[PDB]
Amino acid sequence: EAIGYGYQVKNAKVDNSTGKSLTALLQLIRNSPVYGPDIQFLSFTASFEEDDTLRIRITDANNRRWEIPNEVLPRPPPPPPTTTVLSHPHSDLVFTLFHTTPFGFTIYRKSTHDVLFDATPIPSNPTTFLIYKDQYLQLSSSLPAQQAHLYGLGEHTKPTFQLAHNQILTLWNADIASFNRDLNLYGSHPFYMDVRSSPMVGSTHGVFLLNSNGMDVEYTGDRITYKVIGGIIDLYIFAGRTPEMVLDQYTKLIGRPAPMPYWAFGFHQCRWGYRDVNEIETVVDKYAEARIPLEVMWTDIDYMDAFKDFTLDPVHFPLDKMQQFVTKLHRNGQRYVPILDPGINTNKSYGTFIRGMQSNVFIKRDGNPYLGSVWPGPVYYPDFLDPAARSFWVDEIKRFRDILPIDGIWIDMNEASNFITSAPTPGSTLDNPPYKINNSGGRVPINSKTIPATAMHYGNVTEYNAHNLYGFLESQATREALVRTSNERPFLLSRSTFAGSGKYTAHWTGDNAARWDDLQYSIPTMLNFGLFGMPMIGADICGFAESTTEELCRRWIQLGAFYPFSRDHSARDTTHQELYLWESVAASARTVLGLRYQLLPYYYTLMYDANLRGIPIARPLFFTFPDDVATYGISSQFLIGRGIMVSPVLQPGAVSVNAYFPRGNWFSLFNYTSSVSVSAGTYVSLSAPPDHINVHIHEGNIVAMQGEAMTTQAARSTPFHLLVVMSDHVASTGELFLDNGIEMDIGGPGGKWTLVRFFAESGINNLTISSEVVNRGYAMSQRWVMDKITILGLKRRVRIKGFVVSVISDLRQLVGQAFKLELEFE
Ligand SMILES: C[C@H]1O[C@H](O[C@H]2[C@H](O)[C@@H](O)[C@@H](O[C@H]3[C@H](O)[C@@H](O)[C@@H](O)O[C@@H]3CO)O[C@@H]2CO)[C@H](O)[C@@H](O)[C@@H]1N[C@H]1C=C(CO)[C@@H](O)[C@H](O)[C@H]1O
Ligand SMILES: *[C@@H]1O[C@H](CO)[C@@H](O[C@@H]2O[C@H](CO)[C@@H](O)[C@H](O)[C@H]2NC(C)=O)[C@H](O[C@@H]2O[C@@H](C)[C@@H](O)[C@@H](O)[C@@H]2O)[C@H]1NC(C)=O
Ligand SMILES: *[C@@H]1O[C@H](CO)[C@@H](O[C@@H]2O[C@H](CO)[C@@H](O)[C@H](O)[C@H]2NC(C)=O)[C@H](O)[C@H]1NC(C)=O
Ligand SMILES: *[C@@H]1O[C@H](CO)[C@@H](O)[C@H](O)[C@H]1NC(C)=O
Repeated sequence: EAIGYGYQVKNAKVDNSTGKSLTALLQLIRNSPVYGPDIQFLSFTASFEEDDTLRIRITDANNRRWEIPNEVLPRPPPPPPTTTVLSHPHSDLVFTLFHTTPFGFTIYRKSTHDVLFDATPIPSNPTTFLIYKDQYLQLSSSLPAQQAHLYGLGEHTKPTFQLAHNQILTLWNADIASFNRDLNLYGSHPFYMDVRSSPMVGSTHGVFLLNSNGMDVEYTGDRITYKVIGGIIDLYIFAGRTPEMVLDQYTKLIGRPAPMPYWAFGFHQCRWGYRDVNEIETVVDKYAEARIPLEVMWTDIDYMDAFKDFTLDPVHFPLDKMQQFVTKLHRNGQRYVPILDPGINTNKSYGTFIRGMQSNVFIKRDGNPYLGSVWPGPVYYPDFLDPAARSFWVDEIKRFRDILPIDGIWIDMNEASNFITSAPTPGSTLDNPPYKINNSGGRVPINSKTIPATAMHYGNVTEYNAHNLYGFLESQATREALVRTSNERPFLLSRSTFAGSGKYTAHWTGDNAARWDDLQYSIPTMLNFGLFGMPMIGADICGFAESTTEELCRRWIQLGAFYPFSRDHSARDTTHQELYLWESVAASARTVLGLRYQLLPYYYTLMYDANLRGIPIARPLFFTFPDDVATYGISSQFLIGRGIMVSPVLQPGAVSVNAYFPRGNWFSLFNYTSSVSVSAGTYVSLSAPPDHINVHIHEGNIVAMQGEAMTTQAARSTPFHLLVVMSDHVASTGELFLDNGIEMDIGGPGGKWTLVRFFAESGINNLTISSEVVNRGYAMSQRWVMDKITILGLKRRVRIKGFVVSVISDLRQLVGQAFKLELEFE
């Protein structure tokens, strides 16, 4: 039998007397036994959510099906031959329903007529049909192969940021190490961005399937096809047309990136295997002796009593010593983050288990708590869809925090990971689904090393449907526990994620390896998590698995000092890799962490921008240069903010790197006299000695920096130095957001914050540098001072009333007081 026969339009109508939506009823042409029962009648709606977002929702006309609950991911409710067209005068997107047999639909741009999503079937080829079976949804669009450049569909390790043609991407959260290319990893993000090189260069849109079920997405260059094993089609198309606008639109739907406290941009140290409190104190002390900044010390599962959450090893990490350790960190302006796993050990004398049982908080299967295996041995898993389990989790965190202060939490193993695979329930098509997704690259059963699909959650929800939400739900509950126990802005790092997780948590790339490949893989993954609305992202510096080398670690701290989340972490069976252990690594770390710390106000401003509009901190070159098609395929360079580009060495033995430079003039942030100037964008062979990484700022940008220091608190008390990079063709601008670094509501109505905008423009004989300030009172009360301005990008010197560098020193200006400074040429 054929896979399916598709659907015909039975009726369709655009609702008059309203900002139009379109409603249609589809009927199945013919049943097929392949992949299980076809849904006979579908309700099909297309509607505009905003002018820039089109929503296409396809459900069973006669029965409710699983959808991600509104409480989990709040969003506007669904709307209340021949073609049927839907358009709005203030929308660029035009929707068309084609009454062919089988039927089709397209979305195109009113302005350019470019077709963005084309689900018109090829009548002879059922692989192109919409097929809608209880456990097999198939939706396919053709694509213009050479002109469509796609990014996203995480989480997967790949050597390229742009998706390669001819691959299958599987979304099924799994405890599979990120050192493995291609395989489905810890998170599922069914979003892609499509940048078109033609007809209008840089025209971008986004496509999101809001569905938490397992799926395979097959991309062959001229087509992309979703093959989803449950749920509904609830497809959102975001009009763009710039890549930035796409992410603003996408995060408006899934949630804005959470704000992060200023200290989370400091350097973090962790290792699986630290043996006792004396060892972690020694590591903190050695960082200080090496003069390498260290902001946060982390403890992995070693700190627990026999790997049990909410306990301390009474021999190796005794409470009195841990309390002294944390008090000392805090006296020195440092912070402490411990790990938590979701599985609760089943020991009848363990207080956490006793309380979990009393509140009936655990996931069940066959009516009994589901017994998994993780680090402490036998565990039950809290059901984070159950309000009682969330209350339990809040209470356990409160109890532990009351005994040992903490500054944030790292939540791991929350796919959920299970070290055993349970036998499938006989006869269940959930544990034995008719279509097998490409789990682990080998069509491995979905229950492998996780909680079985037939396990049940609050509201009679199956693990089959809710699996991909577990990590996301635990992050919501964990952030709530932190907010309920401290008035500071919280900090959370989570392994497993789903679309929307960025509203609650940071992420890291997971179990990478100390390999040169993985050093490079960290860049596409960092860029992808920006697109996923999770801009606080990084990889374990020097590599988690396998022993690192001096050279790899030196090149990795050079790159990793620029990740939004910068942490050295390592597995227990490997050589130690704290940055002070090799002199060449330590010397490089001091240099690059020095620059990162000077850039703290800039990272923090970019965090504020990400929370406001979804724009990532670490971004692809084509976010700033979308009209430059040469940037679309770059995977080994990235921007921090608009105009700073990092071009790392990624090969052993190299003392140069061939790096792409977009049109214009670029200046090294490590030596302002070193510059690159290109006309048409091109590759430049940058010198990159063992102790150096290339980081350049482009003309047209102004960045406010503060001084180096050993802690971010100390850094905030230093003077500001403004770096102004002039351009011959456009005025230069920049922005600085300031608050106390820890307010719950960032930029809220309380007004405990200031936003400064900087401007600079050259006349024929003068130069004006100025600022404009919103809420001057607050920055004034914080005493922030701008004592220097450096001006790059001109070929003549300026003073107060080849390229040269002009420095205006001794200013003593309050950052809170708007200024206008007039300079003259020499
Ligand atoms: C520590 C890590 O352990 C577990 O994962 C490891 C597997 O047990 C190993 O067998 C090995 O599996 C890889 C095979 O060697 C390779 O041939 C290929 O099949 O890929 C396999 C990996 O999928 O390596 C795995 C990763 O080291 C466990 O599943 C994983 O969750 C553990 N990592 C977390 C645990 C801790 C300790 O609390 C944290 O330090 C880490 O940051 C966590 O991510
Ligand atoms: C549940 O937790 C108990 C408290 O730690 C465990 O019993 C204790 O195990 C210690 C470490 O293995 C051992 O030194 C203690 O003498 C003993 N304490 C008590 C109060 O019995 C218990 O461990 C299991 O049961 C004991 C009797 C021994 O046979 C251990 O070897 C067992 O692992 C924990 N139960 C389970 C299922 O782990
Ligand atoms: C800096 O120079 C610019 C010109 O490059 C000045 O702008 C001109 O000012 C004169 C009066 O002094 C006007 O008649 C011209 O029409 C202006 N030109 C433009 C383009 O607007 C500017 O005033 C100077 N700034 C200062 C404070 O000296
Ligand atoms: C900075 O760059 C210039 C130009 O190559 C060079 O002469 C100088 O020695 C460099 N070193 C410093 C001072 O950082």
